[PDB]
Amino acid sequence: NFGAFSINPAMMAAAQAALQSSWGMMGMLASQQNQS
Amino acid sequence: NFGAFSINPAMMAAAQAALQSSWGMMGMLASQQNQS
Amino acid sequence: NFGAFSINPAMMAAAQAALQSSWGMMGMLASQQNQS
Amino acid sequence: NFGAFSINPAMMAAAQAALQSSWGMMGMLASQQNQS
Amino acid sequence: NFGAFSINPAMMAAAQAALQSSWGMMGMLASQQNQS
Amino acid sequence: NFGAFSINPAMMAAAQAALQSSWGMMGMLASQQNQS
Amino acid sequence: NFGAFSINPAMMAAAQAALQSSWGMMGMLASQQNQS
Amino acid sequence: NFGAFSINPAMMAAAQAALQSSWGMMGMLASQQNQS
Amino acid sequence: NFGAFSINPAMMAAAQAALQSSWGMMGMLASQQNQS
Amino acid sequence: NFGAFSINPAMMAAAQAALQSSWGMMGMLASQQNQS
Repeated sequence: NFGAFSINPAMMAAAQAALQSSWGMMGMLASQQNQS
Repeated sequence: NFGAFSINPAMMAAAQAALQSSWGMMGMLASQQNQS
Repeated sequence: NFGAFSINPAMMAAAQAALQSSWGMMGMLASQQNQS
Repeated sequence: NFGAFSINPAMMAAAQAALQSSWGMMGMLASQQNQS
Repeated sequence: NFGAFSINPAMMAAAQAALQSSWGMMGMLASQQNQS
Repeated sequence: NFGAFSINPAMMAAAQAALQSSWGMMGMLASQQNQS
Repeated sequence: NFGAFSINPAMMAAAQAALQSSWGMMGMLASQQNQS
Repeated sequence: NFGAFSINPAMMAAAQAALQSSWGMMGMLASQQNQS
Repeated sequence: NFGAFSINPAMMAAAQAALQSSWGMMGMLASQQNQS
Repeated sequence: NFGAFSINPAMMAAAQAALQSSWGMMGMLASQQNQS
């Protein structure tokens, strides 16, 4: 049903630059329940 | 039914620059229930 | 049903640059329950 | 049902650069329960 | 059901560079319970 | 500024019952950037 | 600024019952960047 | 700034009961970057 | 800044009961970068 | 900055009971990088 999901940041820092980044709590989760 | 979802920020910082970014709680989740 | 998900940041630091990054809590998780 | 998920950051540091990175709590986990 | 998941960072450090990295708590874990 | 947030589901299953539940991607995340 | 967050499900299963539950990707994460 | 976060599920199983549970990828993670 | 986080499930199994549980990938992780 | 984190499950099994539990990949990890 579902996809396939890429994550690809480019990230460049020049001469006297300052850069931060962060990622958290990302992904796939699912449930099934099947009863006679 | 569903997709496939890319995430790709470009991010550039010049000479005396300051840059921050953040990401959280992103993804796919689904449920099924199937009963006789 | 689901995908296959790549993660690939490029990351470049110039002459006097400063760069940080971080990642946490990423992946796949699922559940089944099946009862007669 | 599920994928196969690559993780591959490229990471370059120039002449007087400074770079940090981090990763934690990433993977797959699942459950089954099956009762007569 | 599941995948097979590669991890392969490239990592380059130039002349006067400084680079750190880290990884922790990554893998697969699962459970079964089966009752008559 | 913020709270403190409890999560406490009660959950009861009778004689021949069937019950599933799930939770994912829940928490707090924040950012600061402070520049002279 | 922030809280302190309890998680405490009660969970009861009767005579011939069936019950499943799950939790994933929950917690706190934050970032600082401070530049002269 | 942050809390202190308890996790304490109660969990009871009666005579012919069946019960499963699971937890994964939970905790705290943070970053600092400080540049002259 | 941060807490101190207890984990304490109670867990009871009656006469003919069946019970499973699981935990994985839980803890604290952090990073610093400090540059002149 | 951080805590001190207890883990203490209670766990009781009655007359004809069956009980399993598991824990893995739990702890603290951190990084520093400090450059002149």
